[PDB]
Amino acid sequence: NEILEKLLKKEIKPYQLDDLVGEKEAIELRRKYIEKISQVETKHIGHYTIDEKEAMKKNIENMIGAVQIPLGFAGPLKINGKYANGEFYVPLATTEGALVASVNRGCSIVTKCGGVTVRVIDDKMTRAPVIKTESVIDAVKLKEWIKENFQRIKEVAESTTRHGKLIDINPILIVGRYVYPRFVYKTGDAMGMNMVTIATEKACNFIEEELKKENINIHTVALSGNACVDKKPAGINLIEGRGKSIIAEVFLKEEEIKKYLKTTSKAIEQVNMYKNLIGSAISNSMGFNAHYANIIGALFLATGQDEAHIVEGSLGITVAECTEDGVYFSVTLPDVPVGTVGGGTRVETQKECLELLGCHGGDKALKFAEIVGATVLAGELSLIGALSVGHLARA
Amino acid sequence: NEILEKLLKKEIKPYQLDDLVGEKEAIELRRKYIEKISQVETKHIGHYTIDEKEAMKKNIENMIGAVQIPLGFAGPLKINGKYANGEFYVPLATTEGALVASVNRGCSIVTKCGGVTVRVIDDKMTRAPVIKTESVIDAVKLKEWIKENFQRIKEVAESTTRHGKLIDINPILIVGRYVYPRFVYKTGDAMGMNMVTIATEKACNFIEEELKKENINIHTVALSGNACVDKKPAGINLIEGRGKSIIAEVFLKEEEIKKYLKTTSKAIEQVNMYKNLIGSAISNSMGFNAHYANIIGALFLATGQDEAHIVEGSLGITVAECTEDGVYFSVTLPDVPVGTVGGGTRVETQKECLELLGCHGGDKALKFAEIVGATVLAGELSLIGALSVGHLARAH
Amino acid sequence: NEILEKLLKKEIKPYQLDDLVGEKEAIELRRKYIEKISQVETKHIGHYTIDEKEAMKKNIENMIGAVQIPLGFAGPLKINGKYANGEFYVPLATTEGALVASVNRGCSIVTKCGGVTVRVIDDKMTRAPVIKTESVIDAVKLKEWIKENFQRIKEVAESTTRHGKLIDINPILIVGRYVYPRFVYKTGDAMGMNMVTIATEKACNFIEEELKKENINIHTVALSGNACVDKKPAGINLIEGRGKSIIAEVFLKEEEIKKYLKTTSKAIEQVNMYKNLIGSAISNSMGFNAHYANIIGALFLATGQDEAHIVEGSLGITVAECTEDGVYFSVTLPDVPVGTVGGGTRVETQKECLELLGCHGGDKALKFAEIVGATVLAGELSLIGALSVGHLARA
Amino acid sequence: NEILEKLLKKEIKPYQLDDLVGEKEAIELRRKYIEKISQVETKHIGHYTIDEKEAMKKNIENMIGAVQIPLGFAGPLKINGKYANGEFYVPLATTEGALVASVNRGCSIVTKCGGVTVRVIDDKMTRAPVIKTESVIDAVKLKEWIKENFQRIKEVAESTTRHGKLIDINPILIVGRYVYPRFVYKTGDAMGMNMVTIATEKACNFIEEELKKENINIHTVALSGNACVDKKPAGINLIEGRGKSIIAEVFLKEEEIKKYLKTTSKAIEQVNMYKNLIGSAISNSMGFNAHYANIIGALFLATGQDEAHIVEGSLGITVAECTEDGVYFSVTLPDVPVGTVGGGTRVETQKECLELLGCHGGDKALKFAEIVGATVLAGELSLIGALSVGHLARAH
Ligand SMILES: [Cl-]
Ligand SMILES: [Cl-]
Ligand code: NA
Ligand code: NA
Repeated sequence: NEILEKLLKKEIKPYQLDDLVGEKEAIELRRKYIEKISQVETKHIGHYTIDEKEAMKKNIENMIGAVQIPLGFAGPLKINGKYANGEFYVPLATTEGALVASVNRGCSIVTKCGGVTVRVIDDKMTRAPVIKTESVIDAVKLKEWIKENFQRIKEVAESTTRHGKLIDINPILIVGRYVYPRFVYKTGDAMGMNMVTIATEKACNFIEEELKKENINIHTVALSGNACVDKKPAGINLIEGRGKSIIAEVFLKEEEIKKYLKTTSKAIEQVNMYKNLIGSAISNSMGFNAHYANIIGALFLATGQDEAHIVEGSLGITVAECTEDGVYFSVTLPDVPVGTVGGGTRVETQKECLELLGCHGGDKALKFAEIVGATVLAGELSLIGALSVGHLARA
Repeated sequence: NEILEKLLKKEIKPYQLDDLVGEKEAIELRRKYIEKISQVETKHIGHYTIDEKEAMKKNIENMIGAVQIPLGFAGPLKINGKYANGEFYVPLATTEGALVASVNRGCSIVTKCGGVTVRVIDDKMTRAPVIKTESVIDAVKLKEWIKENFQRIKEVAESTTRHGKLIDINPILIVGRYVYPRFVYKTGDAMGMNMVTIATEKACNFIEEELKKENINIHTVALSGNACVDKKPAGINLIEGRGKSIIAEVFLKEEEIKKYLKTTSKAIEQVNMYKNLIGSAISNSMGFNAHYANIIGALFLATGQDEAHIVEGSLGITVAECTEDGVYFSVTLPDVPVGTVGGGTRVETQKECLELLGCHGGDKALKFAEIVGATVLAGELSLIGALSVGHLARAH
Repeated sequence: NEILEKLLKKEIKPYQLDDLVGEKEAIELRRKYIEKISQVETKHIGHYTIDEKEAMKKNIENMIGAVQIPLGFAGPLKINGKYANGEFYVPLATTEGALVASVNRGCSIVTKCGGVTVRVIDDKMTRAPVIKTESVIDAVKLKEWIKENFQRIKEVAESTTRHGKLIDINPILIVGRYVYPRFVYKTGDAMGMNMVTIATEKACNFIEEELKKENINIHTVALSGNACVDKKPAGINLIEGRGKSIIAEVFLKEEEIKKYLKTTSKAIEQVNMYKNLIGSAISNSMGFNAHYANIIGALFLATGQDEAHIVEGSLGITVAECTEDGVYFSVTLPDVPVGTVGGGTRVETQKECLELLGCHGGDKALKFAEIVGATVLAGELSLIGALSVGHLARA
Repeated sequence: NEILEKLLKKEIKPYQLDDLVGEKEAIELRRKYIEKISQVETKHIGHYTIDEKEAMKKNIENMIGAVQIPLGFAGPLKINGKYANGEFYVPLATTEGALVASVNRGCSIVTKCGGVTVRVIDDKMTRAPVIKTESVIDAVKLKEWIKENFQRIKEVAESTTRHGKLIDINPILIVGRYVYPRFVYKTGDAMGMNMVTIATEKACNFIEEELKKENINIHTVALSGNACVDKKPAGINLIEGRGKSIIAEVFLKEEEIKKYLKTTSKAIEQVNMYKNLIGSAISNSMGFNAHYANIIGALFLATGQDEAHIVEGSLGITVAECTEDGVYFSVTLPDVPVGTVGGGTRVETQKECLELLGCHGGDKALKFAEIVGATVLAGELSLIGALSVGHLARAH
């Protein structure tokens, strides 16, 4: 209590508290400190089961408790992938009512029609520093030096990690006398944020020194020059991709569309065109889709992905096309940063959710990516199919 | 146990369980079922203190338990707003290490430099159906009729809601023979997703019948025509706004920048230009900022906003400018859908987090928006200031 | 010749030359001055017929001659518009081979199938200053003051012209403490650039003074704050429109598609979807079309529109849809700044081209807009139809 | 005269005339025809000095005469480039009054402050077909085969041209089962439109046949899949570049800014930020500049570039920054398709304008690009400086 009063008088700050007291009671002191300031008592945030010692060290600061997100599932979901095969029951954490049911309805239709074909198109994590040079003349020299000494930069970056591998520096953007080199890494099963920052920092320190020997002065202004692009919607991510780039598709027969979706293939194609394609074009949107962010969001929260990367997962294009025997229906997500180790996957509830998919640990990120894509297709098909019903009726 | 076997044999579906057995036990049964399919045991997801019966009816389906997100706070954060005044301790739920510490550092620097000036610029929620007409001739007629009969459409829309007010139908986009009317509503303290869908649907039925009397056949293809725009990044939202449009500002003197941020106003201006402005411009990004999505995400999860709306909050522009007396630093977030009742705010842990802000219930959505903007500035200032420190050092 | 030597020694500059000598010989002196510097003789740029006295005063500075652009035509083009009715032969000036022939082929198909239905959706010209305020608090006051005193601002702006009319100030954008008010004008038949700058300048001087009386200090940084948006591709123009917003459409029967286009309606829809819709989405394009800029460009050069406004005319969306009896095919151009008086319409060759359309002078801009839209449809249909042939064959 | 009547009766079409009569008289005949349909007489369009026979074969169809665009110049313009060195007088064809005067003012200010530093950053032309495959499985196979067999595709592509070199196929975009390979060519001094279409078509025929041997069926839907991107504004062009990518720079001392621009370096930086950067950001524009399209347009018309490529040249970013010794000012144009042979450069008046620059013919496209960038900077500097003058005055 004397500590609590020193917190109120601000002789001691909440951040330094963990060294004066145990970490378990550190959470209670912080929880009661902010309760007294706000004049409100809490019952729920203080009741959790995750490991507070490890959470403080890797996942959060100034911990006062935990929030609880309702967890449901959608399934069964038959997937025909390179890494995911069989039927999956997918966990989904959300506070939006009807979202899990919409995906679950999509999973059932897809599974009864043979499952989703899905493939990972690309797999990379990127970091794009901004480097200042004295003039455009140096910016050109800097760019051409990078491209011709890539193997040297690759050894320097890779000496910082047992798990990362630098595969490219492309594109290299120049605006005036500023250079934005997009370092491209393989990250194994980690999402790779921390690894690509450390590998790129050493790479940039090395470039700066090597160029200084050639009488060219540069310096990195910031390791993230907003050309990565990280946690913002960007054309560079839509085009070049980031994280996992995933495509999932199904072919449905006309009789399956009538039986399970209660509609027709031309209606589905019309809805997709008027809404997902034309509607996104005229409002200058980067999401030519209906529901990716919602499905990405629910699956990311359950499995401990970075919540801000829902921004990146909202990019993409749904294609629905009439075929002779029914529809072709596909989702394309060029920008899905996921991982099955590190980050939030270590928090206990999220670990269990990955275990229910068989996707926690090493050699599982590509499997998890394929599940992500199949789940998005299932849910995008459910939503687009339900809209085509109302479309048919009203017409 | 007999039922567990009937689930494995697929005699009964998981969705039908809540009525045969208690909803409390429905959750445990379908968790045993997912455990037996994946052949793995769980220990943590089964712990939940939240009310499962109402969560099943309003927030989730096929519930098996709960995910737990670590919850911290950042503060103190002094805010000079129209609705938020005083020092706030902002709760933040995240799994990303160091994020809360970065915002917590920003809150303290700003607080002892006088607090954050914040204003809500706009407050509205939108729904934009796709309407098919026979031809551009009818599409033009439709647009003009909407503009002419707006008051009547307004009364039909408002008859479905006690809090919703239809204030505009603008812009009204036409592509070929397709019409995308952007209905603009006031929603009170709700985020407004469900209110604007019910109000817009009856309005569209009324437009369709009134036009049929003039022998003009239209029909709504979908109540969401992707011109809203909802849960996607779009120029219409960046320009016209959606949800709350928030702006936060601070003026810092050169002596405060040196003492608290360990840098100068020139370096902060330089970082912001090269990274937030030029960097976003050349990569064709709509987020001319460093950290909005990260901060929005942590606050949205803690307070029960919709997770997919982090997409909308990642839009915006950070401005940092050298002034005679220091630096001017501001964030602009034109597209922040928040609510203090309904949706996920009902979930107990998230409700308590709104209570810690004094932002649960009616007449508090604008207070909450001002807190959101002040927190984003605090963290955006922390990050940019930390980058300008490295910037100066490497220059020397 | 003594003047020529003073030009070489730079005692006198080319700009001040018109007061020392006649304007006719001013052009010859400038032409020979730059010839001597470059050590090349010219024969063509010096042979023209346009009025040099008026061109110097309204269209060009430092004139040395004229460039000649080949002029052809496309037709007949039957148009079913509110202002354009009947068959038109459209002049087109270009240096690209096959462009006029592609449009001419489209005009013939369309005319044999009943002509193009076209309508002007909107008609406005805009100017968006950037105004600096001391703080966001003032920026809000500034915005709310503008909206509540619009009638006062409208009288002030309109006192500068007999032809402009201020119809709106919307949207009003605020970034931090900077305010971007989009002034919206009717301009009659002029494109309106010069009128909206003069009307807006007086409007801003008045706002600045009125706000100063209320103890709020603002000042306009620039009358064009890049939110207009003028001569750049922008979502605000795509969504809110600028200049003329035009939509043209045709319905074609299946037998007409086979007979005149040598293809089918599903092929046309497939080409449009894969190329104009999906291809533009994945490359993050604002032109969901094939050929607008080319057709806009050829028609603008012939009739004296501002060449940089081809940027704005490249925006838009082509929709091609299977119907029970054939196709629906439409073009949407939300951003087409044109005029039938002022600007370049006064240069003699361009005046004649507008006369061939019956579109020079007052009360003709909307007629000309409808012709622009019908011409773009004709050419977009020709190009998309020719691609669907190769598509059918290769499949 | 008898033929004139057969045109009015539609017995013969205008296109068939060039073979029955001389092409010189074909032009006069079909002008009489358009005159008689519109019931109006023309006097000016019938004057042309250009070679009509070759223009009819390479530049135009259904020719009736010529349009005349007023031609001026701006100079002197001192350029410090890799390929352009010395003082240039830049010809500019326009109907917009005051534009040439604005650039002419910029050229003189820069010239006596030391000239424009300019560099060509990149030089390539692109064509991106749409290829349909049966499924994403085959689309992945197709992408990997292209990457694996690039050298063979390169030899097939280069067999169609003496100047074209295929240097890359990147990026290779996949949407569903559709594949958009961006072929990247060197084109010498041509703009490359026609060369990259012929080379890419044979390359695609070769890919299609080689995949058929492995029992994988693909087919090119169109040689231009709108991912090129050609004559539209697109992020892929802003990011990866197309045509010439040009950057021009000047450093100006505070004393030169005061004396020649009548302003200060702070005001220039402020205008550029509020207008070119923030203004373009909030309106979702891809042109973070004031005047590129205007200057590009006048130069493109004078020198015979494609008018529709003004769309591509309007992209880019202007940077103005306070330096210890004055201001740094630069323009970046990542997407400028130019050529010095072929296309419209052949037209006589435009050829003479290239000659006035010493840029007609082979080994001069890079010189011409450097001149383009220096002219855009000169005019962009003139405009922004003129806006900063008004800025300072109204502030006082
Ligand atoms: Cl060099
Ligand atoms: Cl106030
Ligand atoms: Na409740
Ligand atoms: Na020739």
